[PDB]
Amino acid sequence: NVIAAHKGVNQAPVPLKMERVGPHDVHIEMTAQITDIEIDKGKIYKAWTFNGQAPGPLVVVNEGDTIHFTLKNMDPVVPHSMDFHAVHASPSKDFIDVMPNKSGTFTYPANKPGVFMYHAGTKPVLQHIANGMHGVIIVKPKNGYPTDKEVDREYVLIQNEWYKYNDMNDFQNGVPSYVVFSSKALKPGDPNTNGDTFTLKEKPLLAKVGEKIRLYINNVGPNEVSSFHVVGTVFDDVYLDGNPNNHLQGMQTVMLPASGGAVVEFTVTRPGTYPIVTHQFNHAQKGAVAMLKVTETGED
Amino acid sequence: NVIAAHKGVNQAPVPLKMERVGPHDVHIEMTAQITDIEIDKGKIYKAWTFNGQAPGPLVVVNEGDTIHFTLKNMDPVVPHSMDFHAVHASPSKDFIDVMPNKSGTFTYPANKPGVFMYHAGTKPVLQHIANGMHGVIIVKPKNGYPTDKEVDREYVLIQNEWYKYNDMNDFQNGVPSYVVFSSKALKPGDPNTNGDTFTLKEKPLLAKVGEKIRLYINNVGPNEVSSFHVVGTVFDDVYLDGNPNNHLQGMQTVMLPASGGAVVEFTVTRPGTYPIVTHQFNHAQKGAVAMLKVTETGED
Amino acid sequence: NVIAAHKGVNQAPVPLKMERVGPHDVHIEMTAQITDIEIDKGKIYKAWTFNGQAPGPLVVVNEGDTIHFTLKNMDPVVPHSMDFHAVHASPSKDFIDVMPNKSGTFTYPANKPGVFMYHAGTKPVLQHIANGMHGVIIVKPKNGYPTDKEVDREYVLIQNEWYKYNDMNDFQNGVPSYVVFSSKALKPGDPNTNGDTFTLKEKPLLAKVGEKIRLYINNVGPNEVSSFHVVGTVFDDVYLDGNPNNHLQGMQTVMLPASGGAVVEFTVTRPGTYPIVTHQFNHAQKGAVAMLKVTETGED
Ligand SMILES: O=N[O-]
Ligand SMILES: O=N[O-]
Ligand SMILES: O=N[O-]
Ligand SMILES: [Cu+2]
Ligand SMILES: [Cu+2]
Ligand SMILES: [Cu+2]
Ligand SMILES: [Cu+2]
Ligand SMILES: [Cu+2]
Ligand SMILES: [Cu+2]
Ligand SMILES: [Cu+2]
Ligand SMILES: [Cu+2]
Ligand SMILES: [Cu+2]
Repeated sequence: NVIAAHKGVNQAPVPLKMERVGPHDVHIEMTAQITDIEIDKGKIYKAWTFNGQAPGPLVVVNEGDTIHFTLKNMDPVVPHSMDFHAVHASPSKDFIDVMPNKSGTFTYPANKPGVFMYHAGTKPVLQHIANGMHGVIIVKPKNGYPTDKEVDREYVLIQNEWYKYNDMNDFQNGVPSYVVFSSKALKPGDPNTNGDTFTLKEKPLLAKVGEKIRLYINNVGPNEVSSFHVVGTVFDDVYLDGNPNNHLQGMQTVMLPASGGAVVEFTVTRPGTYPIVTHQFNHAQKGAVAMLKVTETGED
Repeated sequence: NVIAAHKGVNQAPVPLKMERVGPHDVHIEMTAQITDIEIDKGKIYKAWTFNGQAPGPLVVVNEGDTIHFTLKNMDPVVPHSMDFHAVHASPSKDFIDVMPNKSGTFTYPANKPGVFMYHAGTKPVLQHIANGMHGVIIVKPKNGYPTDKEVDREYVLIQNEWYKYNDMNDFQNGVPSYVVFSSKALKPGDPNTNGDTFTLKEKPLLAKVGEKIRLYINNVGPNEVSSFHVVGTVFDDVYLDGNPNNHLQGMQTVMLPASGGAVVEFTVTRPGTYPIVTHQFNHAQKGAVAMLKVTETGED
Repeated sequence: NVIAAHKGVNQAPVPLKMERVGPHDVHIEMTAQITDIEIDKGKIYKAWTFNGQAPGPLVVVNEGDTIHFTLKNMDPVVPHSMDFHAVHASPSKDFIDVMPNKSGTFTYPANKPGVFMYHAGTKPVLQHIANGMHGVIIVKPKNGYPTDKEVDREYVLIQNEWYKYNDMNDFQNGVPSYVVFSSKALKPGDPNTNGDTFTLKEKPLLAKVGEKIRLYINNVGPNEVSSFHVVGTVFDDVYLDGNPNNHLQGMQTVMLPASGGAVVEFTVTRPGTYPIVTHQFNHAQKGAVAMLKVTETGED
């Protein structure tokens, strides 16, 4: 199922290019590209990606920012596109395909705070998402979250599935072969990883005893819902889709639809390693367990 | 799997009969009947229906109305029944079977506002729902919704699945063959369609640039949950199950359980065509994409 | 898939041992043990259990209680452990394995009110949960629920799945063979049952006409989400995860993630039998229907 023009193609990852161009305007450039990713040990997936990552690179903007987004398509044969769930846009004008070896620029506002999925909008969308063209954009609320002052440390986690390679029958009728977490960096020194079964087990996220941790999370699917849970704690506060108004307290587990996001906050009271799972345990067994290592210093 | 007495049977659809009989009392009559529906192009399903539609015809009542419901059973051999999720009733007295060629009348109050599933209660209920005996009843809140004055246009959407014809093994162990949206008319001129893979793509719902749209939605299943999302917008306000108290804001995607409902509202800011999906993309690929065409005038 | 050391093993159920040892401290002792349970008529599952029940015995504590938990492992060969979702603990110190024929004691606080899953934490956790090592701990809120004074009668229900016996491939890739409810006693005279397809149909929970019923519910999975619904009523009030702050009203159906809990309350207005389902009807057909028998006296 590897089309002829993708055989042997492995386009090196490139950094996200993003810069502020006004008090409420930002530029973002990504590149659709075909990149080999090791999704499980010994298992390479020649992913359809933004910038050579799957999920793609994290985007963070402020509520009220207009995004002037450029997609460069490095794929030699397949068109690609971008749909940000954060934005108000005309899908048939603003989320349209960019042909191989071309670029397109689209402009649209991010009016709403939260933790939004982004993904390719090219038909069949299932094929583009399943092959790796998904990611998260965070829109920071102008008025913050009411618990901001309580948070000591924060990370981003994303859940996705992987199927048999570029197999539309499997994508629409089969169980996922792997379900995985990745983490995308918010600040210098944070890990930045791809959706695989092992990295966040072997290189756990780090925290310090007694801290309140915030996670910005999204389940990008393509197909499954997520029962998000941190072992050994309870979520003090949850904001559904990251909108400050959608405020729950004391949740053991947060139900995320496909493309669903949340801001979750919890306290780690003792040193140790804390697993992070989807509690749909078939998916956890197939890769969807990350680890948080809590030490007396917060360093390894 | 087409029982002998249903071979060749295709009972013409009939309109819903409903009339108000007091300030807080309504009469409703439906007919259980066997009707061929084209669920995908070239694919006829000899559905078990209310009134020859699947999902069945929309019912709208006011909070506090008592419903005097009559079911006429036109099926030559299978008993059928009605369960409205809106009502407080004794299931073993009020949701009981009506035999072939008979009628039954049942009375019960709709005390609670919202967007409720209805379906046959005859065992096996899975068989009756999967074969098409599902629908929505809307109960309008006595005090409205706090965002009523902001809404410019409204429609009803229903999600359902279709399986291999009358195949209980597939119904309980197989993936859906199709997942579909339909729209049921609230006002004269609104579309009224059945659950199929194509009608709401080829004949999109219509709206005008700048409008706030309300959708009354329910995922009737039988089996799947729904990750309901409108491309190119964000839900300004969501009322879970259509109860005004269950008020979320700024949701990208609304998680609906099987039988779950919602009132969702969103703004369309630019001309274009806006897909409406379940973001469980295996289901979207198998039919569950509707379209909203937004024009400068709101007409086609 | 019955390991040699479990052949012929059927360890008799034993009562939960629990006692208060201070105003905010309790002792609890359980025993990991291998016990034959009839999950469907004629179908024995040699379950991995706490105390010979699956789901395990109900635990009820007060918000702010510290639990001094002892696990005795009667399994001749497999290690087992305990993870309470109620507690703040170090998973790698406090949820660790107890070897065959050994005991371990762990201490941790239940700081948060609600209806929490508990289960074994031994890897693979999917295997331990699927084989029966799941249950519920209720933590009573110090300030109650705002609707406490309206409730006439209460019960606990738990949803779980059963798969092919000890079959890891089926656990992670197959549909459940059975999906079931059980009820765990809160007060003397309440039923106390295991997850099976039939007991709560043949011996329904009892209530009286006009009562407001509270159910403490949790869907322990391992793998499925639940669309929890009581036929013939609407939930007056719902508290997600049993936290009083997470308060919804007038819900027809409550979406529970895997491990998700709730307190749900509803009124039964007429005599009759009221089914209780997950509205994912493939699961209901495979066992997940319980009954509530409502009589003029509340007795049978
Ligand atoms: O609570 N994680 O199994
Ligand atoms: O956001 N619809 O893929
Ligand atoms: O509403 N139970 O089918
Ligand atoms: Cu610009
Ligand atoms: Cu793509
Ligand atoms: Cu999307
Ligand atoms: Cu009448
Ligand atoms: Cu029927
Ligand atoms: Cu129902
Ligand atoms: Cu002690
Ligand atoms: Cu165990
Ligand atoms: Cu758990």
